[PDB]
This record gives sequence, structure tokens and C-alpha cells, in this order.
Amino acid sequence: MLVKGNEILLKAHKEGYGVGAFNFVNFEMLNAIFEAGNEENSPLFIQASEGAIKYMGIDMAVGMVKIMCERYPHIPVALHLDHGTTFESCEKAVKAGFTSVMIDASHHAFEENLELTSKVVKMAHNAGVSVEAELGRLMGIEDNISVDEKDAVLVNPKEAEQFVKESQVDYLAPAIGTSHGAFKFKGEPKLDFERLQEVKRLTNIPLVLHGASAIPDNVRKSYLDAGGDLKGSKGVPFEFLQESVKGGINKVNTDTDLRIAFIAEVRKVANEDKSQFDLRKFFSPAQLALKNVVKERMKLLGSANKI
Amino acid sequence: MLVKGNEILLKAHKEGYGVGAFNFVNFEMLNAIFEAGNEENSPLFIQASEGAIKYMGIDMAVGMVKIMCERYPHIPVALHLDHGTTFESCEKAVKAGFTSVMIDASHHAFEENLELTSKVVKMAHNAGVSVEAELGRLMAVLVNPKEAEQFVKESQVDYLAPAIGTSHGAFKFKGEPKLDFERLQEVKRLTNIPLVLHGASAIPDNVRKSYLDAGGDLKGSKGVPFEFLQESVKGGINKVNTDTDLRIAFIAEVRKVANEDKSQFDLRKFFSPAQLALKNVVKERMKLLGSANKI
Ligand SMILES: O=C(COP(=O)(O)O)N(O)CCCCOP(=O)(O)O
Ligand SMILES: O=C(COP(=O)(O)O)N(O)CCCCOP(=O)(O)O
Ligand SMILES: [Ca+2]
Ligand SMILES: [Ca+2]
Ligand code: NA
Ligand code: NA
Ligand SMILES: [Zn+2]
Ligand SMILES: [Zn+2]
Repeated sequence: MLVKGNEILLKAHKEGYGVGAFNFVNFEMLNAIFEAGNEENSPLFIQASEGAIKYMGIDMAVGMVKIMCERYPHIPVALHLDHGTTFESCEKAVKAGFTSVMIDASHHAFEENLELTSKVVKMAHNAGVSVEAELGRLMGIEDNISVDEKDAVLVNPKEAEQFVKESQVDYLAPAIGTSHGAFKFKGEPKLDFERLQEVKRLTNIPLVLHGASAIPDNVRKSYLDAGGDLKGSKGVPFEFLQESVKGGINKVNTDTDLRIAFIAEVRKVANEDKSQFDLRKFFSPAQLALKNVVKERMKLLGSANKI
Repeated sequence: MLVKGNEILLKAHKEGYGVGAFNFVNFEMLNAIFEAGNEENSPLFIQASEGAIKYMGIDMAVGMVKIMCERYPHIPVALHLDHGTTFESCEKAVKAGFTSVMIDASHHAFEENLELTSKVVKMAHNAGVSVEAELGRLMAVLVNPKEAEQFVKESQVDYLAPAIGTSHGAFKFKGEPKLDFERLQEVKRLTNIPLVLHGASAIPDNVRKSYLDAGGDLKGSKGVPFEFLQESVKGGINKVNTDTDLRIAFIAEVRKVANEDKSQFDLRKFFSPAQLALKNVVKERMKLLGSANKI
């Protein structure tokens, strides 16, 4: 059933596994994510960014989710606002029926981030919805990066301790070296697992990893075979995602992998039959590929069979 | 708001216009259809086939439509089961919240068709939803006006789909387009109810061109000319099933995006243009059929 996000992540935190948080922009993505959760018997964060809410309309985002939850009442699901940018946006999401909201003010100074985050928390908690906030910048720590300029980019763990204590945020996204999109690393992947472990120790709450797509070999292969361009793309290795969970990550934001898998099949159908214009013949294989990405990720993070 | 199909077709029937009935299989198609209705101030028949209902889940088909009706409360909308094949399928639709259902037993003997249709009509009318049935082969083999007269009186169906020369899909005519408008008018005279044209896509020139420019193949395809559609409405057609045109327009833009940027994998970048092309096909059709500005 639809539940507050912190009910799902507190279980993950205590039992030491990670729960995939999967973005959707329409029916096909949503359906495939839910079918994956049903087949793997796994809890789920379903998320929509502000741009996805603009695309769908917030009434439709929430609406489709509630219908899916009624279809599969046994699956614990949190409906989560991804990268909320203002108090007002988080407020609209609460009113609309989201059960978790991210207020992302990581680009603001520490005092402003904490102030805005605390304001959202007071509002959300009053409505019985959980809150995520973020510290650090979601960009790659390039090689030859200043030893100090690294501490000006990644999460400052002492900041994280105070941040969580004063804001009462339910979960925290600490930047440890990932970033959004298909182009995460020039050269070999590297994440600050020491930093992660220090944050987990200091805060003792569920933590969130953004930019956690892996760009699996089979997915890259499907996209390339269908004539797509992924030159220079590098995701977070499966081994790193498991290490992240060991280090205290409980929510794993995954969006890019889903879209590559999905669009690879759309491109393939278009390539292989020029006369095809039944939408379902494009979107059925696309759904299956996305579903399969989600199912494998659920097993990897250890959320499979945790319902 | 969401209304029984007869509310919409009776007005169209009395005032002599046609109302486009547009199929959807997901959110993008449904949103573009509704935005068309909003921009041309037109009533809407939104339909889902048995196949589309399997694809979406009937719970999602109805749910999405109701959300859209709440988004655009001024637009009269009928939610219609296209090509129901059994009593059971029609009943599920009534129970799920459809406000219109087609029971299609056209391929059966006249007697079986009338029998099954009368059963659906009894259940549906009991629940306040309208019913469409079909007579004739959509490809003698066309509707028999005297059969239609009897079929309508005994079955009490709200609207009828008489076969007059159309058929589904992009390949409607080997040669020149022809419809039996004489047959249409006789059916209209003898039944005096709203009539439904299936296989009504036109495959417009701009849509065909967008599809071919995008690498698609439409060799040999031919739809119902705009002029013939207008002649159909004049002859008594009030519901005009349109599906193929929307899909070609939509998929043309999807193909184009795939062609022009191999690195693009944001779904919205594919489906935003596809929605706009679909919306524009539907807007023009609303104007053509005369349902524009009827709100
Ligand atoms: O951390 C992530 C995903 O990480 P990933 O890119 O590795 O999958 N997320 O927060 C999801 C990304 C949201 C962006 O979507 P919009 O373009 O609609 O704003
Ligand atoms: O009459 C028509 C459409 O006519 P058109 O093909 O000229 O647009 N309709 O009844 C629509 C047919 C819908 C079929 O879709 P499925 O494949 O899901 O069964
Ligand atoms: Ca941020
Ligand atoms: Ca038939
Ligand atoms: Na988030
Ligand atoms: Na129909
Ligand atoms: Zn993110
Ligand atoms: Zn039809």
C-alpha cells in the first residue's frame, strides 16, 4: 500500500539493504516499475521530479500511482517528490498526496539549506509525510582535484551530523562522488566510501544515493545495437552499489538506466519495421526491458523478498 | 464531465454534426486528445479497445480518463468500449465505469447478433450507459437497411454502425475511394438514431509526409478523403471512429527524434512532439466533422 517513505527506509536501515527509487514520467514506466516490484516481492520508492510533474500534471502523477497501489496492495510504496526546489513545491506535493518529499537546497549555503529544510520538515511532518534533504554537490571528483576543494564539493560529515540533528530530516543524500546521467566518470569509477561510512556513523539515519545508475553492459549493448550513441558513458559499477548499501545507503535513485533500456527497444522496433505504428508494439518491449532492469537492481540492492 | 454516450450523440444527431471518437492506449495519447478538445471547444468520445484495456488494465483506463475529466470539467466526455466481443467484456466495462459500450457481433448471423446485442442493451441501460452495435462487413456484404430498421427497433440500441465501404487501418482502398452513401441515408431514414462510421481515418497529406520523412513506409496506404467524411456526417454519421491517423502522426515524431539524435533517451523529448502532432490531427478533425465550438 501507499505508505510514508520513512516506514520503508527505516526497515531498510535496520536490516541493512537498499531500496530502489525509480523515476517515472508516464504510464509505461510506472507499470513496468510496479510489475518489477510485484515479481521480486520488493518494496518500492516511486519518484517524480518537478519536470515530470509538469509533464504529467500532479493530479495524474498521484492518480496513476494510487491506481497502481490499488492494483498491488501488498507492495509497500512511497510516492516521492524528487529534487523539490522550493518550500512551495514540496507543499503542493504534500497536498496532492505524495508520502515523501525531497527538498534539495544543497546549492545553498549550509545555514540556508538547513533553514529551508527545517521549514519543509515542519510542514511535511505535520501532514504525515517524510522528508529527504541533501548535502554536497553531485559532481565527479576528477583526478588531480585539490585535497581541500574535494571537501568543498563532497558532503562534509560534521555538517551532516548537525544538519540532521537540527532539521529532524528523515533521510539524507550525502554527495560522495556520483552525479546524474550517463557520464559519471572520466576513467575508473571512484566513490568516497570512507566519507559515506563517517556520515552514516554520525547521523544513524537512512541515507540516499543519487546518480546511482550503473549503465549495465546488456543495456549499453541493447542501446548501441539499436543505433544509439553512448560514447564516453560510465555508470556506477554493481560492486560499488553493493558497497554503498554496506556503507549505509538505503535509498538508491535510479532513472538513467531505466530510460536507456526503454528507449533502446523503441529504437529497435523503429529500425526493424518501417511500417509499424501500433504504439503498443513499441512500448511493450520497452516496458519489458525497463522492468528487467528494475528487477535485477532490486536483487542487487537486497530489496527482493523484503515485503 | 463524464457523461453517457447518448447525451453527446443525440445532440450531434439533432444538430447534424459528427463527433470524433478517438482511441487511446496510454497517457500521451489521452492527454493530446483532451488538449485537442479543450482548444477546439469540442465534445469527446474517448475509446479503448479490448486490446488497449488489456494493455493498460481497465482500472487504469477508467482512472486516467476520470482524472482528465476533472482536469477539463467543461468538456463533455463519453468513455466508450470499442469493439466489445462478448456480453462479459461489455459487463466488465459497465462495472468499471465506462459510459458507452460497443457490442460487436457483426460477423454472426443476424439472429445471433440481435440476440446478443439485446442482452447487452438490457444490462447497460439498467446501469445508465449507452450501447453501440454493428451490422454488415467493414471492408449483400454491406448493411441491409431493412435489417437495420428491425435490428434497432427490437434491440433498442442507442447507436448503430452500418457498414458502407470503410474498413480499419491504413489500407482502405485498392483503387479509388467509394462509400455507399445511398445505403447510409436509407439506414438513417429507417432507424432515426445516431450512426457510427468505423474505419474513418483519412491519412491526411501532412501526416503521411511526416511519417515518410521520418523513414516510415506507407506504400499503398489510402484513407477516407476529407470530403467523404463530411458527406458521411451529412448522411447521418454522428460518431466517427478515428485511430490510425493519430498513431501515424504520433509515431512519425517518435521516429524523427530517434533519427535526428542518437544520444536522446529522455522519453519526454520523444513524446512531447508526438503528442503535439497527435493533438493537431485531432483538432483539425474536430473542425472537419463540425464538433468544434459545440461546448
Ligand atoms: O539521482 C537521480 C538519478 O540518478 P541516475 O541519472 O544515475 O539514474 N535522481 O534524483 C533522478 C533524476 C531526476 C532528473 O529527472 P528530470 O530531468 O525530470 O529533472
Ligand atoms: O473504426 C475504428 C478505427 O478506424 P481507423 O483504423 O480508420 O482509424 N475503431 O473502432 C478503432 C479501432 C481500434 C482498434 O485498436 P486495437 O488494435 O487495440 O483492437
Ligand atoms: Ca542538489
Ligand atoms: Ca465487426
Ligand atoms: Na530524491
Ligand atoms: Na465503436
Ligand atoms: Zn538525484
Ligand atoms: Zn472499428
